[PDB]
Amino acid sequence: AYLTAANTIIVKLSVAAAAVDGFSSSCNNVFTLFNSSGTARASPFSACTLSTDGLTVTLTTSSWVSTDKLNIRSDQTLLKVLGAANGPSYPALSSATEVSPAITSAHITSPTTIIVPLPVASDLTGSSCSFLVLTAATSNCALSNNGTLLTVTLSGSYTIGDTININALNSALRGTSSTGALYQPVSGATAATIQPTIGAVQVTTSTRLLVTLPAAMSSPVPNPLTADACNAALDLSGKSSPFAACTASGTTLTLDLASAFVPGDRLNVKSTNTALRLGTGASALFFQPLATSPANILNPTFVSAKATSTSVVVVSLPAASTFVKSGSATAGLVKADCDTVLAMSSGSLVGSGNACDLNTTSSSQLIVTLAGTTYAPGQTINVLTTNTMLLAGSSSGPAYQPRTITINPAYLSSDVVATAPDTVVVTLPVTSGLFAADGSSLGSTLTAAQCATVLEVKAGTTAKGLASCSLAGTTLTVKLLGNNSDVYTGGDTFNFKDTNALLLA
Repeated sequence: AYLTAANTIIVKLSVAAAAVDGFSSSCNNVFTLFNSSGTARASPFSACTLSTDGLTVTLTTSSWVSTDKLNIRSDQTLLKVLGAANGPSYPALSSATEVSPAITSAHITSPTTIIVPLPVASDLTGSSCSFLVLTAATSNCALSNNGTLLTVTLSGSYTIGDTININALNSALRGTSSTGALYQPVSGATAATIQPTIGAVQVTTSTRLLVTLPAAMSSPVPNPLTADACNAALDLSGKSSPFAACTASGTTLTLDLASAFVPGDRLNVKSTNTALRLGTGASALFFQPLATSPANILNPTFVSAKATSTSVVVVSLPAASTFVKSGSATAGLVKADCDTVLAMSSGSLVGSGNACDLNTTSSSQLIVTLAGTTYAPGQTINVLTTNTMLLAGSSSGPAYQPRTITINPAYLSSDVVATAPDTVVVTLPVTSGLFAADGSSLGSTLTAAQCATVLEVKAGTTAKGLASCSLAGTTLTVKLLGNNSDVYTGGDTFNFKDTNALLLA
C-alpha cells in the first residue's frame, strides 16, 4: 500500500485481478484500515476503482493517521484473481502492511535547485541527503513550508532525462513526526522524471526583467524568440499582451514590458506552453507550472547610480517606492536604520540626519550622504541581504534584493576655462583614458561624430557645433567650428552626456 497525496491511497498487486458488479460501491467490504494496535477503524473509505491493467487499486480516505496499516478482509467475495467469472478471491496477508508516503513529481527550478513536493507534513534528521537516489551528487537538502517542500541543492550537474526516487534503505525521512512512517519507493513504478520550470526574477529597469533558467537552453521554438511566442508561454497577472520582446542567452531570459512596471505582479508558466523547452530531439522536456501556490515575485533592484559629488549619491529606482518602519510611512532614515540596509563598498554613512532620503515617499530617487568627501572611482552601491524597510509600491509591497551597481562619476572638482574663441579646457578629477567598445585603446583621438556622443557646449536651449575632442592625461581639450554661431558667447555651459560610453575614469 502507498499514500501519494493528502487523501489518496494506491494499493498494488502482483497478478491481474477482477471486479464484480457493484465493487465501486462496496469498498469497505474488501479492504480495512487498522491502527498500530490492531483496532480496526469504522468505515474509513468512500470510493474505489481498479486500473485497466488490473495491478492497481485506487481509494479515497480522510481518516488516515500516521503509522496505520491495511489488509484485505479474508472472506471477501468481490475481488477475483484473473477473472470475476471463474477465479478465486484475492487472498489476504498473514499480517497487515504499513502505509508509506510516496513522491511523484519534481521540478528542476534553477541550475542548483530541485524542489520536490511532499504529500503531507514531514520530518527529517539533519540535512544529509543520501536518503534519495540521484545519478548526480548533492551537497545539502533541507525542509521548508512547514515540512511540505523538500529542497535538493545540486553540487554536480544536471543531465537531461534524470530521475529522482527514494531509497529502500531510508532511515532519515518520515511522516508527521520524527517517529512516523518511513518514505518508501513504489514497487513496479518507474523512477519519476525531473521537469524544468522558471526560477527567480529581477527588475533591472522600469521595463526589463531577467529570469533564471534551470539549464542552458539551445533551441526554443522559434530559435529567435518573438513577442507572440513569449505571450503564449508565460503569464503576468493575466494581463493582455504583457510582453514587448524577449531574448534568450546563456541561463538568462532577458525581457521587456509592454508598459511601465506595476508593483505587485507575479510570473508563472501558462498551461499551453509550447515555445520554451529544454533539450533536443525526443528527449525534449516542456516547462511546467510550478508547485508553489504563490507565483514567483518580481524583485525590484537598483537601476543605476552616479555620484553628483564626493559625498552624495543619487540612486535611481524602477518605480514608485517608500520606506516603511514600525507600520508607519517614512521618507528617510537615520544612520543605524540605513546602515544594516545598504552599504557602500568602502566607508560609512552620515551621522546626523536622514542618512538615506527620498523627499516625498512616493518617488524614484534616493540620496545618500557619507562621512565626508570619500568617493573615488571604483565604489559600488548594493542592497544588503538582511533588509526589510525597503519596499516598493506601498506599505506591503515587494522588498528590494541584493544587486551590485557601479557609480558613474558626475562631479567636476575644478572650473572649466575658455582659453580662446574656439577652445574649452576641462580638468577631470582622476586619470582617464579613451577606449573602444571592445576595449582596445583609442589613444588620444576623437572625431566630430564621436565627440558629440560624449559632451555638449550650449547657450540657452541650442547646442554648439564641434570639430574635435582630445584628451591627454587629465586635461580634455575641445575645439568648436568657429563660424557664425560655433564660437564662445556671453555666458555658456558645459555638460557631459548620459549617452557617453567612450570616456572612462
